[PDB]
Amino acid sequence: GSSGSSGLPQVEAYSPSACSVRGGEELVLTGSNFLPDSKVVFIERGPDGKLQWEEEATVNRLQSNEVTLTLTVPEYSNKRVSRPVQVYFYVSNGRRKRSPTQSFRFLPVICKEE
Repeated sequence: GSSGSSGLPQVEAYSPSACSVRGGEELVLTGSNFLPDSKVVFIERGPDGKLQWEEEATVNRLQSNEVTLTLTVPEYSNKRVSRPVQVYFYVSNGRRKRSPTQSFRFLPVICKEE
């Protein structure tokens, strides 16, 4: 065994690229080195300088796998927004090992609805 990897969670791709502030959708995270205990939490930056957001999202283990992470996009603090918000998320694996933050954004539905 050589110095290759450190059992760290990787994120190849993620879809849908974006979603509505409402969420309540099925988000699939493509990658590898995933664990059945890993968690997916979202974060939000404030006009103060520090970010603080605790929102848990349902995780479907049945769909998720060693190289798959399926969860239910959580609800954004502010839903009645006329403008989209840029947010990020990561995966918690272990104590030191973690995943990189992905560039996400919530689009308003008040105007653009299906």
